[PDB]
Amino acid sequence: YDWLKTVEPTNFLKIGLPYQAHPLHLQHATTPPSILEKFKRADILLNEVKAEMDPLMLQPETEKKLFQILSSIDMFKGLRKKVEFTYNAQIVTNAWLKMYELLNTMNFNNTSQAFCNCELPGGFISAINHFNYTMMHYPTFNWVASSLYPEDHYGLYQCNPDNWLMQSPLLKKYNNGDVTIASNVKNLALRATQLTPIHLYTADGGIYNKQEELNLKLHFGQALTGLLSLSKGGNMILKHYTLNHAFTLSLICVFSHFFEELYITKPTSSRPTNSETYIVGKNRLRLFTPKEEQVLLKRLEFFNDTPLVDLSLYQNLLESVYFAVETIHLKQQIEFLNFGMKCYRHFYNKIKLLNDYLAPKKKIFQDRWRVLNKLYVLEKKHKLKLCASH
Ligand SMILES: Nc1ncnc2c1ncn2[C@@H]1O[C@H](C[C@@H](N)CC[C@H](N)C(=O)O)[C@@H](O)[C@H]1O
Repeated sequence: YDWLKTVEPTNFLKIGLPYQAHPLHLQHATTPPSILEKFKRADILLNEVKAEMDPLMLQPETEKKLFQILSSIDMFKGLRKKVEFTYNAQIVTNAWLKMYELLNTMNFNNTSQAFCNCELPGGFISAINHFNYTMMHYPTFNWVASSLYPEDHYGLYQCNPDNWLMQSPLLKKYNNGDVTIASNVKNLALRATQLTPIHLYTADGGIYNKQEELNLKLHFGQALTGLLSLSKGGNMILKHYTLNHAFTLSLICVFSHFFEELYITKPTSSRPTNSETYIVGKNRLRLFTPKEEQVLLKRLEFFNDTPLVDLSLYQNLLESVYFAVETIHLKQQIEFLNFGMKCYRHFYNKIKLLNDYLAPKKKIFQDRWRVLNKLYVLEKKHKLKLCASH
């Protein structure tokens, strides 16, 4: 009924974090500030709403109908193919859309000398290549990349060895691109810096109750690789999830010592029903000291989830991060999860009718996106060289 015909486009969610003027102190364990119980309450609540789907997953019939309902409520379903044909875009995965929305919204000072980590399909790379040649008009776009060795579904790794920094097992002798290994992280940055200035670092790494806890070491390494290679004034983009763990918040505290601007973003192209978030750092203020490099790389070498800094020294920032969690996860994500279950209860046996109801809105939402993130045809001379088809 009416609850389907009033659904409006979501908005790009962007929450500014304060930079910390105090000197960074990498910790060598401490008592948490009280605001961490607020974060723990948010993790319990979000997992409660996420748990509302467990009954349907037990029988393969209802599990199927659920993933169709979720498919049906994906308001951006047909957009990737529309963007690909109309504007000659390449590797138009959902990450392409997310990267393109980020570039059009965050107003970076430079997107020209890019290091994309945990990538493989050039969704982020292709989007930056597309954005640079059609919007920024850099004379040439030079980029390096890495990823855990396959997969390369579009032949971007195979057709551009010069640009990829990981190694196939034929060279086991050797950086396989695994950023959970401290030796690899330092090597990746070193090779990357051997691209002379690096202006844009991006990492889309990712592996439900413990999704953030299971990705902590991955997201730690993907951030360390950027912070070891991003030049001053450069920009950083990192894929994350719930950001409720104390280690995660301490990592954000580190970011906030090295960047002029720091934002927790949630693009509309990112599914409103998932916890995926993007930490955007702008205008790198300074580089690591040799000590900061050693402590942090050692924390990865022998990893445990003890906070990296004294969280009690970052109350302002932690309140802003909670406001992000509240806005992105506790409000938006929970509302859409609830919305998906309402659709399931009323349309599990009427998938076609729900798709009919929402087809007009899907065009409105996608037309809005294309109006907000303006696209232009990418000339063939600037297409990335690809080795495979789909
Ligand atoms: N430990 C790891 N080290 C490096 N890359 C990893 C690791 N774990 C997963 N990955 C890669 O991270 C990527 C995960 C995706 N979110 C990346 C998507 C990519 N940005 C795209 O355009 O489609 C995949 O390419 C994985 O192989």
